[PDB]
Amino acid sequence: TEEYRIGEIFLAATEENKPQVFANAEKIVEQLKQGGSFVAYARQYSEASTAAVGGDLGWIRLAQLPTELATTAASMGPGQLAGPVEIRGGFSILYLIDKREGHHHHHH
Repeated sequence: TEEYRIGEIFLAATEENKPQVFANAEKIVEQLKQGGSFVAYARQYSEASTAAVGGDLGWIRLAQLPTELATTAASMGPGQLAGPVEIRGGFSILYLIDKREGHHHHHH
């Protein structure tokens, strides 16, 4: 019943350019782990339509994510960064902003 508030920075890459784009993504992860604003980096680097909103995907269920990201998100601890994670069209960096669960809504 878990729902996840996830932030994402997506960098597109053809198979030929993947190693290079992975390098670019890793440098971003390094800056984020050292304190950089996820929103700022997402607005500057994300190639997904959510870039403008700081990469915030809002509250989502894991089935909404591609397998690679869903399985990564399932093991993440709150407030942590993950990636870069390879997906068919490139690489994604994830940020677990919030998390909630429970079979009953009136319990929050």
